[PDB]
Amino acid sequence: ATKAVCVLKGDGPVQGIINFEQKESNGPVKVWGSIKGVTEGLHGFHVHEFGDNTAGCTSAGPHFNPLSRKHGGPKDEERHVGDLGNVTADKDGVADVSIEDSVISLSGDHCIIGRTLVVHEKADDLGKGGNEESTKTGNAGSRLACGVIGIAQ
Amino acid sequence: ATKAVCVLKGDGPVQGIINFEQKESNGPVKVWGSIKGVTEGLHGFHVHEFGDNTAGCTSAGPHFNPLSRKHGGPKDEERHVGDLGNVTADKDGVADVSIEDSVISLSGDHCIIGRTLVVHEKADDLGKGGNEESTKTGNAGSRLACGVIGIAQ
Ligand code: MET
Ligand code: MET
Ligand SMILES: [Cu+2]
Ligand SMILES: [Zn+2]
Ligand SMILES: [Zn+2]
Ligand SMILES: [Zn+2]
Repeated sequence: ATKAVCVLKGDGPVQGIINFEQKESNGPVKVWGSIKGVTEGLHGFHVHEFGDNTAGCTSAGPHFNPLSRKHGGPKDEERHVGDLGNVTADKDGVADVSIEDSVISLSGDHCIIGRTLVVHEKADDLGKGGNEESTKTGNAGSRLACGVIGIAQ
Repeated sequence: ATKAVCVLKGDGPVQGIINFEQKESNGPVKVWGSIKGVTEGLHGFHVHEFGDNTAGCTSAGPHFNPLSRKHGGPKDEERHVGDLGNVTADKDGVADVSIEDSVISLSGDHCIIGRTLVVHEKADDLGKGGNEESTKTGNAGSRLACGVIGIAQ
């Protein structure tokens, strides 16, 4: 069993804690936790390529895309490795996150450790938005909060 | 040509940016950057095991010690992989960091990506302090600032 963790921080405050667990290196990653301080509704949720927060979340770069694919949703074959969909916030501005993903990993070439988890301003259209930007970013807008994914006990 | 980065922050005024570069698999890692808001003098400087900031720097756990050694200085055979010695701050409270180390790596089983870099309250005695804690923590005291080490562009 392999474990990772990420503390999300952004202005608001937007605060999040997200845990990752992978029982076996050829198996799925469960992702769970909570994010508070965001508006009710959908917020895009992705792994970005670099664990660089030197000048904020912008420093993380584009979606983690080791296989050079187009943007999609997590259930799509055509997706970036970092494409984890949306999290959904309630009227209290709390998003409870419960995901299982078979494409991210905590070891090997799809490893997300040392990269940045980002929660976005707007909904991710899952690449179904019918513009060029949909197939790159999902039209999810600015970066509300982020943190580097680290190895956990 | 492998690169990593770490943004150091804490509860108080301590802030830092530290860059890592490793030209060759199993070659030396160059570590450089700056830390401000610390007191004049020595501050212990180590990679801790976990990239976990859930409840701040304490969540990072002990020094990164995959080979089960005693605490030492970076120029010692007997050291933790995470043992990078001290940084030294001037009367300005600024520490300029310029380190080269052959024991840490940015790939493989000595890899520090996804782990935490910590700058301490006090000086690290490099395990020459002659008490038991010297051979464990170097007597460097509390954690003033820390960050998860991320993959950089
Ligand atoms: C079977 S437990 C629910 C799994 C959920 N996908 C998670 O984040 O862990
Ligand atoms: C030859 S350059 C000086 C090495 C120094 N240790 C560094 O971090 O780059
Ligand atoms: Cu994103
Ligand atoms: Zn994407
Ligand atoms: Zn320490
Ligand atoms: Zn040590």
